[PDB]
Amino acid sequence: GDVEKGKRIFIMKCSQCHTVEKGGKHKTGPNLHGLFGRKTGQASGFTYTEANKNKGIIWGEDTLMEYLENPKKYIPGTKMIFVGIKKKEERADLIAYLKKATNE
Ligand code: HEC
Ligand SMILES: [Cl-]
Ligand SMILES: [Cl-]
Repeated sequence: GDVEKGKRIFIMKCSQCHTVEKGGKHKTGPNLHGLFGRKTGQASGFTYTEANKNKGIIWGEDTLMEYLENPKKYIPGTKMIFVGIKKKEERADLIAYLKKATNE
């Protein structure tokens, strides 16, 4: 995906509730640093729903592609009230940005 396009998508659609940098603050949603390769519900210091803790998947490109299309379909009962991104290329670009930004 296109990291530069994905950053803009993140800012427009996600930054209201999320940070990505190491040591970044929790907002309505958790800081996302270290997301890839981690089970759901594991950001340090954030209180998740039981639903997000129970999901028991590992975040990576494929599981994010699915989640971000329709969050409540993937994790029923989640407190992330976000409609989703319908277009696959936009999800891919966002996820490429996340893969970079949450790993530095
Ligand atoms: C507020 C209105 C949000 C917006 C907009 C987005 N997210 Fe979110 N997210 C939010 C909350 C409250 C939570 C916790 C959910 C719970 O049920 O406890 C989350 C969670 C995520 C997760 C899962 C994190 C984990 O399991 O550690 C991810 C991967 C995530 N959010 C990503 C994300 C992205 C990329 C967004 C823009 C497209 C986005 N969220 C919007 C709140 C909100
Ligand atoms: Cl709960
Ligand atoms: Cl991956």
